[PDB]
Amino acid sequence: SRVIVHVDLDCFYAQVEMISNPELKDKPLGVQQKYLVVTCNYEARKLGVKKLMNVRDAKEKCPQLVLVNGEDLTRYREMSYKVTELLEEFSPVVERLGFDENFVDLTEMVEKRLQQLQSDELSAVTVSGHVYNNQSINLLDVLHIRLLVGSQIAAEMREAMYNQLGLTGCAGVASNKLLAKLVSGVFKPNQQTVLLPESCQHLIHSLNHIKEIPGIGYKTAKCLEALGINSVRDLQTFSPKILEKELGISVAQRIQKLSFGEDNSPVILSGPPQSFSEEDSFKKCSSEVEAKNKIEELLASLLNRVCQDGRKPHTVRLIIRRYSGRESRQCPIPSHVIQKLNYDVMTPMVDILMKLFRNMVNVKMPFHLTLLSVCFCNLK
DNA sequence: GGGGTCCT
DNA sequence: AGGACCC
Ligand SMILES: Nc1ncnc2c1ncn2[C@H]1C[C@H](O)[C@@H](COP(=O)(O)OP(=O)(O)OP(=O)(O)O)O1
Ligand SMILES: [Mg+2]
Ligand SMILES: [Mg+2]
Repeated sequence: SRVIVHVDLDCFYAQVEMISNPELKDKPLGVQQKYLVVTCNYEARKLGVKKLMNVRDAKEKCPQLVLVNGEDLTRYREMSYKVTELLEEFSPVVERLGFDENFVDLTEMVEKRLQQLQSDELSAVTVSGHVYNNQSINLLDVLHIRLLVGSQIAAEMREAMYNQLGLTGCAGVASNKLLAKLVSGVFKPNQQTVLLPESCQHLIHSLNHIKEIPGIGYKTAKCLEALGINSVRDLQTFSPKILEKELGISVAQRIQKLSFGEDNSPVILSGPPQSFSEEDSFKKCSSEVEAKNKIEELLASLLNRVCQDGRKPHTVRLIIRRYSGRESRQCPIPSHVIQKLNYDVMTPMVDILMKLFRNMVNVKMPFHLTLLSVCFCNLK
C-alpha cells in the first residue's frame, strides 16, 4: 500500500503576480497570453471569469478585470522550481506535472513516523483537513492510520510553502497518483482532502465525463465516445477484448484500470528538466528575414537559460506551425560549439537553426508560419 | 497559450 | 519525427 500526495497550487500564475505586485492582491486579476486569459485569481472567478477564456469574453463579462502579461514564463518557472525543491526536502521522490503540480510518495516517511509512535498517542492519530465524502475514520484500520499521517505531512507541506514561499495550494492524499490528483481538488482553494479506500468508487463515479480521468485525453476520449462509452461506468463495463483491439493492448488495459480507480504507476523523481524551449506564436511570418530575427530572439533567451543551468545541450530542435499540426527538425550541436559559456555562440547556432529551417520550409515558394520554437535537449 | 513528459 | 499525454 502506498501513501501519495498531490500538491496543486491555487491559480499559480496569478499568485506569482499578486506577490510581485501586492497592489493586485485585492482586485480581480487575470493573466494574459496573446488573446487568452490563461488564469485568474479567485476574485475574478467569482465575477464569472473562466480558465483559458477569451479576452473579449473576459473584458465584457468583467470590465473591472486587471490584466497582466504572462507570456514570459521565467518567474513562474523559477517559483515552480522553488516549490518542488521545498517538497524534495520532505521526501526526495517528487514528480512534477507542469509548473503547478507535484506528486510526492510519502509511504516511507509515513512508516518512519508510525514506528516512532507509542500506543499512547496512537489513540489519538488525527486527520488534518477534509475526509472525502465525510467518511468515518477507523483508528484500528492500519490503512486509515497511514493515510491520516499522510494528511498531517501534507498539512506541514502546505504550511511550509506558505511560510517560506508565500504560496497557497491544495493537497490530496490517497493510495495512488490518480486518486490523489482526483481528490486534491475536491475542496478549493487552499484546502486539503484525504481519500479513504472505501470511498474510492464514490470518487471515480463522481466524474461526469471519461475525459475527466487523468490519462484520457482529447484523442482517446474521442475514440471512446465513438464506441458509445461516455460514463466512467460505461468504460468500466466495456469489453476488454474489443477495447484492446480498438486502442491497442497498452492503452486499453491502462485506461480501463484507471476507470476502476486503479493506477500502479510509480511517482518518478523529475529532477532537473530534460529540455529547455522557448516559443512565440503570431498571425503571420512569410519571410526568412524575420524568421531569422524571430529565431535569434528565442535563441537569445534560451542561451541565458542553459547558461545558469550548468549542464550542456547536445542537440537543438527547431519547431514550426504552418497556416491552417507541428513540424520539427533536430540535429546534434557541433562539439566545438558546445564549449561556449564567453564567446560568440549566437552566430554559429543561428547558422545551424536556419539550415534546419530551410530544410523544412521551401523559401523559394511562399510560406505562412504561425509559430516558431527552439528547443535544447539531450543535456549532459 | 507557453511550456513540458514519454512512447512508438 | 511525430504523436499522445499533462499543466
Ligand atoms: N490545456 C490546458 N489545460 C490546463 N492548463 C493549461 C492548458 N494550457 C495552458 N495551461 C496553463 C495555464 C494555466 O494557468 C495553468 C493550469 O493550472 P491548473 O493547475 O489547471 O489551475 P490553476 O493553477 O490555474 O488554478 P486552480 O488550481 O486554482 O484551479 O497551465
Ligand atoms: Mg493549480
Ligand atoms: Mg484527462
